[PDB]
Amino acid sequence: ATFLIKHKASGKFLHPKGGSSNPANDTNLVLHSDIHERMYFQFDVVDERWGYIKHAASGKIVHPLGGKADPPNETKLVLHQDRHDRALFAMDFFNDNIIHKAGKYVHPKGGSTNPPNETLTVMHGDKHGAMEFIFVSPKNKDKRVLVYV
Amino acid sequence: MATFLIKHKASGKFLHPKGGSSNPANDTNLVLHSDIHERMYFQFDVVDERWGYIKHAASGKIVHPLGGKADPPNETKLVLHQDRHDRALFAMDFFNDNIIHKAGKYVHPKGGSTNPPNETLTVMHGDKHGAMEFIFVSPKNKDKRVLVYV
Ligand SMILES: CC(=O)N[C@@H]1[C@@H](O)[C@@H](O)[C@@H](CO)O[C@@H]1O
Ligand SMILES: CC(=O)N[C@@H]1[C@@H](O)[C@@H](O)[C@@H](CO)O[C@@H]1O
Ligand SMILES: CC(=O)N[C@@H]1[C@@H](O)[C@@H](O)[C@@H](CO)O[C@@H]1O
Ligand SMILES: CC(=O)N[C@@H]1[C@@H](O)[C@@H](O)[C@@H](CO)O[C@@H]1O
Ligand SMILES: CC(=O)N[C@@H]1[C@@H](O)[C@@H](O)[C@@H](CO)O[C@@H]1O
Ligand SMILES: CC(=O)N[C@@H]1[C@@H](O)[C@@H](O)[C@@H](CO)O[C@@H]1O
Repeated sequence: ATFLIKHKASGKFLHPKGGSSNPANDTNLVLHSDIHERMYFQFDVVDERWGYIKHAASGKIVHPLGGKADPPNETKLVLHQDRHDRALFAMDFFNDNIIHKAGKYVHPKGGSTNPPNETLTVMHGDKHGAMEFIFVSPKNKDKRVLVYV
Repeated sequence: MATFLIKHKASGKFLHPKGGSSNPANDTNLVLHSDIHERMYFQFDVVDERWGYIKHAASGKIVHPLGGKADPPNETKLVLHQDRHDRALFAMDFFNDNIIHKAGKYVHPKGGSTNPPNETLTVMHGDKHGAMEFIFVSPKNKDKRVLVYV
């Protein structure tokens, strides 16, 4: 499956900063309003719920910056080519969030309900409406799609 | 496609057709029972994103509210039936650990016990609590969660 990662409260989407089809390692993941093929994602299942969030255009995957196992609050999210267990996430399409292996969630930095374009994404333990995400068709940004297949 | 056991989280019992047949009759009740064997394996056939059919692997019959109504009341029994239609849609919530019908009620053991005895019937009920939690596990390791959506 190929999908968009849509911030529920704002309707903005996860992008590599700059929108490249081949972002460098450690490129930040931001929120931005635009839809294009360089903000499509895939999900590579590794173990049941756990897997890699894959930037479709480049094949790089989402990491906490630095690849720490138990990233603290405010750790930036980036793309990197490496595959390892510290880049495992789950796509909770029931509670509408993205959870890292060590139990924190993807947030817009600052936790706004309407983050501006280019807002950084970070890890944070809190749960609230401004950390919800839904996973939608590139063809219809309101149509949820199953990311596990 | 993924084959799995439907395990009542609190008790460790599993969903079975009552009687354990490879070919249960239509409207056979779904019960909880401790045994593990190929006649209590399930599969999930995705229809629309989260929604799909919970399929008894041996027979090909799927889980329905008895009588097949769109918005079944509390205490509606769960059964197997061959028919495929939109009143037999469920989602396998492997994050909250529950089985939810399209109209919003959950699979429960009748009475809501943490340790239901073997042969306890399953029903639909809107309440949420620990005794309506289910996990979806490997036939080869009843403690290993498996992805049912594949
Ligand atoms: C014109 C152009 O490529 N625009 C993109 C935009 O669509 C978005 O992807 C953004 C993310 O930081 O990077 C660029 O500015
Ligand atoms: C050597 C080493 O630890 N490499 C990791 C790399 O694997 C990736 O996780 C990256 C994410 O920012 O952080 C580090 O550079
Ligand atoms: C009080 C408040 O809004 N807190 C939020 C917190 O919940 C989390 O979303 C964080 C992400 O950077 O941004 C804020 O600090
Ligand atoms: C020997 C045998 O298949 N026994 C089964 C048991 O395993 C269980 O499936 C039960 C469910 O009502 O039906 C039978 O008693
Ligand atoms: C004619 C009619 O409603 N048939 C339904 C059938 O499709 C199935 O849903 C069954 C489940 O117990 O309930 C009824 O018999
Ligand atoms: C126990 C209790 O107060 N309520 C439960 C309810 O939550 C549900 O589990 C139902 C299923 O038949 O069994 C009881 O009525």
